[PDB]
Amino acid sequence: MDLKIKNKVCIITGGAKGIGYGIAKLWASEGGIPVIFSRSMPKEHDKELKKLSSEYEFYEIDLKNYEQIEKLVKKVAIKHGGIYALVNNAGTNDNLHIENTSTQDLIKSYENNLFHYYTMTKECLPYIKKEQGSILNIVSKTGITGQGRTSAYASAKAAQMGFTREWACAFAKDNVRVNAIAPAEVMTPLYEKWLQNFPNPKEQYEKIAKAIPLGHRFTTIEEIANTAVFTLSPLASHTTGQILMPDGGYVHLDRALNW
Amino acid sequence: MDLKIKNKVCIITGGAKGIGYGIAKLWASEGGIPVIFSRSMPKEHDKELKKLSSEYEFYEIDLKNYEQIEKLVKKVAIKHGGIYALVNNAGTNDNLHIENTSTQDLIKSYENNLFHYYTMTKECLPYIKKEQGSILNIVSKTGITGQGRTSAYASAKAAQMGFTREWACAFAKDNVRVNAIAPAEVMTPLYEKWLQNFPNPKEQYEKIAKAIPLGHRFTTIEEIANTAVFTLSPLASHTTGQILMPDGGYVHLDRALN
Amino acid sequence: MDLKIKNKVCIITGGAKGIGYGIAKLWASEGGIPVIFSRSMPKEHDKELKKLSSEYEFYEIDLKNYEQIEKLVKKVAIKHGGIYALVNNAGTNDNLHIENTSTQDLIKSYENNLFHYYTMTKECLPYIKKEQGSILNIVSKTGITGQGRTSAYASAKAAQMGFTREWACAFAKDNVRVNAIAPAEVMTPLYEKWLQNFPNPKEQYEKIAKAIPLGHRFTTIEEIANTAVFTLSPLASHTTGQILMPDGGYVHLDRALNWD
Amino acid sequence: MDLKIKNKVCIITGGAKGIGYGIAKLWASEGGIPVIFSRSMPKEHDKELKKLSSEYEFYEIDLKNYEQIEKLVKKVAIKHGGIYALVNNAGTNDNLHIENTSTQDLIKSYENNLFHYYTMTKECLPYIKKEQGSILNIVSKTGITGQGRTSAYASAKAAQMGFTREWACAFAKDNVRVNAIAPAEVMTPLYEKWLQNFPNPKEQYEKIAKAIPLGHRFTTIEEIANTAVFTLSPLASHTTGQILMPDGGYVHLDRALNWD
Ligand SMILES: NC(=O)c1ccc[n+]([C@@H]2O[C@H](COP(=O)([O-])OP(=O)(O)OC[C@H]3O[C@@H](n4cnc5c(N)ncnc54)[C@H](OP(=O)(O)O)[C@@H]3O)[C@@H](O)[C@H]2O)c1
Ligand SMILES: NC(=O)c1ccc[n+]([C@@H]2O[C@H](COP(=O)([O-])OP(=O)(O)OC[C@H]3O[C@@H](n4cnc5c(N)ncnc54)[C@H](OP(=O)(O)O)[C@@H]3O)[C@@H](O)[C@H]2O)c1
Ligand SMILES: NC(=O)c1ccc[n+]([C@@H]2O[C@H](COP(=O)([O-])OP(=O)(O)OC[C@H]3O[C@@H](n4cnc5c(N)ncnc54)[C@H](OP(=O)(O)O)[C@@H]3O)[C@@H](O)[C@H]2O)c1
Ligand SMILES: NC(=O)c1ccc[n+]([C@@H]2O[C@H](COP(=O)([O-])OP(=O)(O)OC[C@H]3O[C@@H](n4cnc5c(N)ncnc54)[C@H](OP(=O)(O)O)[C@@H]3O)[C@@H](O)[C@H]2O)c1
Ligand SMILES: [Mg+2]
Ligand SMILES: [Mg+2]
Ligand SMILES: [Mg+2]
Ligand SMILES: [Mg+2]
Repeated sequence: MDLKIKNKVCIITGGAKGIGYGIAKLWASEGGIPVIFSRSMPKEHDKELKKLSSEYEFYEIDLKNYEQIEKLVKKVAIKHGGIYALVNNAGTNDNLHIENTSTQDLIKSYENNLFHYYTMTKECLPYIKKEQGSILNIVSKTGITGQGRTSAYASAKAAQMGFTREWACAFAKDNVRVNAIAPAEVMTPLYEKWLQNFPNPKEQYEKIAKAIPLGHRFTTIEEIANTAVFTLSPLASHTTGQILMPDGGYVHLDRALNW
Repeated sequence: MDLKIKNKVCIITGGAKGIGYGIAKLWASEGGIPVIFSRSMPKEHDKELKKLSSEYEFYEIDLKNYEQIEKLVKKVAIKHGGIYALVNNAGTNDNLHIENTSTQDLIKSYENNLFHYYTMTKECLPYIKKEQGSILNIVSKTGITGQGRTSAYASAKAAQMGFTREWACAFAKDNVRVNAIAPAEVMTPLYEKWLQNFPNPKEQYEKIAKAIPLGHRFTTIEEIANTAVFTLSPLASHTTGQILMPDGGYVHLDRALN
Repeated sequence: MDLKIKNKVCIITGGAKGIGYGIAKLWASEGGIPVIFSRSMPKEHDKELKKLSSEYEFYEIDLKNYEQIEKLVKKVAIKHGGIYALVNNAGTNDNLHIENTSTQDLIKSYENNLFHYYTMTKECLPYIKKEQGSILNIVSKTGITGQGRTSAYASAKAAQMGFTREWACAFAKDNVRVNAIAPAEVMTPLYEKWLQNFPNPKEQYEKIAKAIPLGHRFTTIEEIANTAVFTLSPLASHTTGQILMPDGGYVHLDRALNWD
Repeated sequence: MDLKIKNKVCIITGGAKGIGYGIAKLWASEGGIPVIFSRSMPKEHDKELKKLSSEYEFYEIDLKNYEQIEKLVKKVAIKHGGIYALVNNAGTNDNLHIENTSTQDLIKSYENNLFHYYTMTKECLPYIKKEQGSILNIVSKTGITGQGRTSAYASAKAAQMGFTREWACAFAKDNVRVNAIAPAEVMTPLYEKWLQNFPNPKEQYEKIAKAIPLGHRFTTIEEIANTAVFTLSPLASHTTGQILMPDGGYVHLDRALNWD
């Protein structure tokens, strides 16, 4: 399947690790040019990405400092000539529960998780409308299902769903598609490092994984990436406003399902 | 139908006008005790709520100053002895489009529209858990459907839908119900006045209303209030995590309906 | 709260037991007139309903014989002068799994569970349109979430959700509201008797109920009926096309939700 | 992007024309072997699929005669050695409105549109379980949003959404994925001929198409096929229970959206 993204430029926030890095590698393997906005870039990931795409660039930035975004996006546009797509992906489930988290710390969380989805989109939109491209927001099942001990993250992810539908409305006229991916549980090195923090790592993974209908296993990075990159590409050219769930049946299948 | 809310205390933010005021009246006429947090209270609304409920109170506050909330919720709880329910309703569709609104102005909208939903709920939760009460977030169609030129309002309303599900999860163990109402188009005095600014106020109303399948007309305040007050009451004792749409079919029915 | 349904006629299929009966009692208790279409009517239920409404009627019918519905609906209309509302409620989870149920037996399931939602609505529509009334479909969580061993019941319940949206579209211009209620687990006498057949009825109840976030307990019949009758009443006069879930958080809340 | 479907066998019902034929061509173009169950096969299509896959086969069947399905599916499994995927696609919007369609004609519509989704899945399941493959139901926007003059089609497509969730629950343990595609308006040669019968076919097209936010234009067959074949493929190996909308924003975007 020819995704027709060769030499198309995609900025991926938090594209240095985990899900965002999976999306970047697949974008690169398919001939697109990925540009990573993230706090740091592991040297080995930088090497793999350069090997995949000679035009790849890393821009070091903490996106809580959203005033830096206009200057950085402008550089990207000058260096490469335009921007086709944006993946808003940088975020952290910081498990801030309402009963013990101040409103001030909620706002701090929105700085780390939410505001730059707006700012990145705002500054990329001039260029993405030119190329009739794509915006993709990585949200989370928690914005839909809740979880119970993570008010700051749940509302930020739901807000990003609202942004998805709002921007799909705003730029349908422009042939710019806006979609979101809501993963449930995706195995990343950070996740594995968080499980290994447990007295019984296997038991703890099993507690989570047994609630996932398709295989009692976490979604892989590659599985999120495949759906993300397909959705970004011209091959999804009538898909917009979609909250997509490659999630093993987590959100939609009977909660009592077991085997 | 006996709603079983005689003397139950409900705080209603933005409850001085429009939708929230309709909820306060109904809450009161069914025997509940409404407590209004809002920027100001029209004299005539203050007189009407006092006739409906001798224990009703108005607390003047701009909820962008969310640090005032802890003190005010503690006062309510000391005066009446507790709090059964909270309606987070204060908000403004401020039509802030992403392409011409700064990120600083996005955050100012969230001060006006979003953060106090969290803070109000935070400070009421100890009392509402005590009474195994109800929290109701008034959200908006736009958080689900989008609109096109109101990025700050759509994300905030969608965020409030996430709060609704998150809190329903957090407090199911406590027998606290958390739901939302997503109105589409609701006729208020202030909506009527915005329409009246138009050279042709009727044409502008009809332009909007024709999109509404059930009757080509706006939802009334009473219609939002009936569903809100029923949903808050003990008669909806197994309803939680719901986003309710008393919206004339706006969100769900074929867009091409005519 | 005044629901404004005094002397309004509502036909409730399967109104003789379970959820439908709880809906019939509340309708009558709030001043409405319930008309029950069901296979049989327990004597003690006929007595309670008669005490709640002097004009309540029972019509004995098995709704797989959908050709009988036109004549039955016509007699109701002549007797009472009209019909304000219809509750399509009669149905059975027959646990017909695709891998060992024939297509023929799927169709028989639809005769029992599905076709009469259409025929009842068809024959009631002329009267409900005259009174700008209300149609309510009792569906199921399984139509949305699936279950795994009940193909016939899940597709029938999902079909009824499509009927709900389609008829809400069709009759919005007539000011006829059409909605649905999707219960999850509702404690009925038949549910309790089903549980009492297990080696350990309490432990089987708790196995099912543990998955219900709000109170680890079944929804009650009253809880369903309250949301039903409110939604039918003129007080929900801008509510249509809705699939309502008074279900304890079953459909929408995080599947991993866990509290002791 | 390597879909990893080389030599995988997919049966596509109604795959002779329109959406199903676009899915068949792309399946073959990506190395899969398509098998079409349909009423008839245009010569020009049989030639194009034969050119694309030397193992492609057509089986003439009117899927209302669902008893024929077992023998046909068994023939496919012997000939090709197995079946990896099934696309349930055959169907017709017959615009049967409740107020002038009998229950008997509703049931006839289900024979044309619904029952064979069940029978095809039932008979294909042993083979698809063996290959841990995929089932894809083509449904319709109308099963979600209603339309207003087509009760039989809206309920059938909603029932297929129920089947999608129910089968996804039933076979997750077997690593069998079950999803659905809900198109809104898709331009097919048959849709174009239908538009051409109008006094002003361009005006009628634009009346329908102006409600589609993304581009004021119908979805293409290619657009449906691409999402279909990706979702069927092993590259969507954690996607199940999904109702997917490649529909230009038809279902989810603000009904009042208006530009130019
Ligand atoms: N993994 C899951 O199970 C799961 C489930 C649902 C949703 N998600 C979503 O997936 C997205 C990516 O998460 P992940 O699981 O891939 O986590 P991850 O492995 O920690 O990767 C996140 C990346 O984003 C970067 N980042 C985060 N916040 C940033 C900020 N304010 N400025 C700059 N860089 C930032 C991180 O940088 P450093 O680590 O170097 O600071 C890291 O490179 C998130 O939006 C999350 O909501 C993940
Ligand atoms: N009306 C509709 O068609 C519609 C549609 C969808 C959603 N909604 C939702 O309904 C809710 C109420 O809207 P409405 O139409 O009833 O508006 P409204 O008639 O203008 O009333 C809003 C009330 O909230 C108050 N308020 C707003 N922000 C506040 C703040 N930061 N602090 C204190 N008070 C504040 C206003 O006070 P002042 O005016 O005195 O400042 C006013 O009393 C909103 O959350 C909105 O999202 C309404
Ligand atoms: N209870 C739950 O947990 C639950 C959960 C989700 C959805 N629901 C839905 O709620 C509705 C009512 O179920 P329920 O739990 O109240 O069941 P129930 O206690 O068995 O009551 C059903 C009533 O409907 C009657 N009935 C069923 N099929 C009929 C037919 N073809 N013709 C005439 N009468 C018929 C039954 O009569 P006989 O018993 O005399 O045959 C019985 O009186 C059903 O549509 C079901 O799908 C229930
Ligand atoms: N096109 C749209 O705008 C649209 C929108 C939403 C959903 N859909 C869905 O997409 C699917 C395909 O429709 P389409 O638009 O591609 O229609 P189409 O162009 O008419 O193609 C339908 C194909 O299926 C065949 N077929 C239908 N019923 C059959 C039966 N009982 N037995 C055997 N073959 C049968 C037809 O055969 P003959 O024509 O030779 O009889 C034809 O080859 C349908 O399930 C429909 O619900 C389409
Ligand atoms: Mg920085
Ligand atoms: Mg103040
Ligand atoms: Mg009979
Ligand atoms: Mg045949």
